[PDB]
Amino acid sequence: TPVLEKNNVTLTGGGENVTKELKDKFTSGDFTVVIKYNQSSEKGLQALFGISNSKPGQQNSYVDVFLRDNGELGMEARDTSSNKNNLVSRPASVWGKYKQEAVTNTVAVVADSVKKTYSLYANGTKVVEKKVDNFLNIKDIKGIDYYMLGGVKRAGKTAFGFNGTLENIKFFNSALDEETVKKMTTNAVTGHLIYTANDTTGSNYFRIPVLYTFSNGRVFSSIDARYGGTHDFLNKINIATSYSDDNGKTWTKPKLTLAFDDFAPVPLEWPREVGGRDLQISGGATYIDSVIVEKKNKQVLMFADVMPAGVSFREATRKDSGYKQIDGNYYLKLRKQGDTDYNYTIRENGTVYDDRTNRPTEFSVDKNFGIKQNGNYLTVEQYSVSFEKKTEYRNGTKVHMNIFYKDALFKVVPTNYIAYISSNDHGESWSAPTLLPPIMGLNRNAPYLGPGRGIIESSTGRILIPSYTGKESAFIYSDDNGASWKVKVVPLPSSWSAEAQFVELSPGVIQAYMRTNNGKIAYLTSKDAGTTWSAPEYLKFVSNPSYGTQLSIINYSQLIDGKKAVILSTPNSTNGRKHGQIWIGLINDDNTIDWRYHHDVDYSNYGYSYSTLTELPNHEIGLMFEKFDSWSRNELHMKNVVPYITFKIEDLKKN
Ligand SMILES: CC(=O)N[C@H]1[C@H]([C@H](O)[C@H](O)CO)OC(C(=O)O)=C[C@@H]1O
Repeated sequence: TPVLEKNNVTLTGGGENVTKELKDKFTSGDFTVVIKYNQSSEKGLQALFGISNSKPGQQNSYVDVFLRDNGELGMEARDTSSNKNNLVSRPASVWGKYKQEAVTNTVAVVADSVKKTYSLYANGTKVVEKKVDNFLNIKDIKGIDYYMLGGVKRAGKTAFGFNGTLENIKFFNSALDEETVKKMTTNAVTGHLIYTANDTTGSNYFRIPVLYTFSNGRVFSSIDARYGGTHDFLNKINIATSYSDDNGKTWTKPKLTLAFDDFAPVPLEWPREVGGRDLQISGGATYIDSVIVEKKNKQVLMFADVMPAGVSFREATRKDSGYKQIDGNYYLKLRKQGDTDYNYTIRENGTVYDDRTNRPTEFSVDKNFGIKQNGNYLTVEQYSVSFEKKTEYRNGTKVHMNIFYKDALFKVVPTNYIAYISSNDHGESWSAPTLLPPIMGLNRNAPYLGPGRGIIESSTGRILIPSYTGKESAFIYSDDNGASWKVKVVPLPSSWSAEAQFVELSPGVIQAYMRTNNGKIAYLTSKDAGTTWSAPEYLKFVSNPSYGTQLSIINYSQLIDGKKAVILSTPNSTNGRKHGQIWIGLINDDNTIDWRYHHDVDYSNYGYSYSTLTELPNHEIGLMFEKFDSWSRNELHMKNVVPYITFKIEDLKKN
């Protein structure tokens, strides 16, 4: 039970003195403080409460919990005369605003002198726990004599003044246990996660959300389940999915849809300290960066990049497709252990052929890229990961030997591929993966997918899938309803990571909106359903760092102000992946777009990285996004940071 509980304390920087109420309550010196609050203004560093020695000379003798204007939650515990200064925090811990209202958050700190740890909670997640050698509790700090809500009294003056309402605050004179505080901090914000740390996927981390609405009214999601922290590479990554049959109100428990089992789908506590955060899982095959489209016959397609163990965007050979052409057919090539050349091909029925004799061997490759010998699977030992400093070790479980694995008898060229799977039941079940043929040419690697959706161009029925090479756009398309694939390769002005998404403006007229390396969003126009493309133009109202970020843009089915509309989601800040905005663009008779409305998702300094939009069956808009800066090295390996939210068009008109 609490030693003090206060309510509805509204403050504009001035604080409230609770010294009488708390002096003498903290007999051990340990504490837990649970704060339900909303901010009226996010600017500046703000303390939810402060326990201090307030006398002259003692300004570095206090304990607080604080909020920053970027959503970071932290705590300090400091003592002047011993020059001890503890700081524990996690970025991207709270929400600011949502549809014009201050968001209620619930945060907590626990100081446990027996464990010498400080822990912080926010909205049902333990965002950080840190053992510190210079531990300080209230009793360790010399001359504590002032206890304040909404500030810290330093040398007779209020510092870090809070602006908002403390809805409820509880002080306890002991360290409460993990499960209790998680539960006390659960609130509405907790319910915005579709994918959560250590859910059914077994992953602690997620990136790259995709939302898509099927013609039956199902709203479908996919995501990268990233097991070895949030690194793009090297990593062990599966694609997970989850769906809603009620306009997004409730979602299925995630399922694994594309996954390799050379490593198991198990939760790892990836180190966030500078000394460990660069660590990667290096020996494991992966699927990464998903694209969803629904065909006109209602079959659903999902594409993803395929990385063999040890391969990524960084390491993949650019000068080999991994295919060989033999008698006009293209066959995936293989190198056998102990050979220097690639002497083998996978041909009809998955039969592995020795290219030197042009005869079938006793080996074959199954529909999931697993290897058999005389009809029986070959196996290898699965890896697990251990920390103490990281080890990847053989764990004694047998999985099928696979051509994408580190320990295979036959291996593919160490480059990146694309695979696609199809579903005839709106994503309850999926075919085995098909690898894309060497559409870029035999002597070039596959392109890299632009995460989000593809489209069906309405006048031709052409299926378009966005991708990029690092130097060109690669618009993968089919003119036979997905039976065969070709590509339009478009050289770009510079080395853009050209993650793109399409809209259709009018029949036969499409635009590709994409990331660049120059700070702007580019759009290229085709008036022949993607066969030829204009020179790039640039949006004038978004200004981002040079590296860029993925965007989402969709067609919307309903008129807005009497006009056909598109809806765009992007960060908009030169300071980082921040300041999420949703823009409404109304299409004019002449196919120019009037970018008439924008909505700021949260405050400007709050994190906003990869995103995905979909129109719900009821004509509201669903948004999932990375609510953190996914470029920053300081925001790596964070749990429960990819929420789902919804807007009415009337919400999006405001800002
Ligand atoms: C396949 C892959 O690596 N995709 C990643 C992509 C890529 O590395 C970059 O575009 C190279 O320039 O970058 C990012 C990113 O947050 O910036 C995330 C993607 O998942």
